[PDB]
Amino acid sequence: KIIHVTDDSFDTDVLKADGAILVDFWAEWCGPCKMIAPILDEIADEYQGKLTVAKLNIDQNPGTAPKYGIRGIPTLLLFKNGEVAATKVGALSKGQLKEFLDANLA
Repeated sequence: KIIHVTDDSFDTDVLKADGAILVDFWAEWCGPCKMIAPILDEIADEYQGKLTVAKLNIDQNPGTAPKYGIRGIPTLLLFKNGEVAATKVGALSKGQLKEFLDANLA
């Protein structure tokens, strides 16, 4: 359900994707990241059909993050039509994520 993205499949899975894609940039050592992982799993269920959730481990895929000016994690990028539509840095509750999503999905 949650796309496992890599440095090699980013361009095709995200840039050429047709729809709204939410990309989660994390790393095993990033606590705040591990804190919102459960929330993404649930968001994928509540937004099935109008949103696709993907995740990119920066340690294993150290190339993509820099091209998008990502200065730290956790950081979420909402791609729309092949381009960044909205950005969100830091951990957040279930509510803050839904409000952010509802407002930028319309």
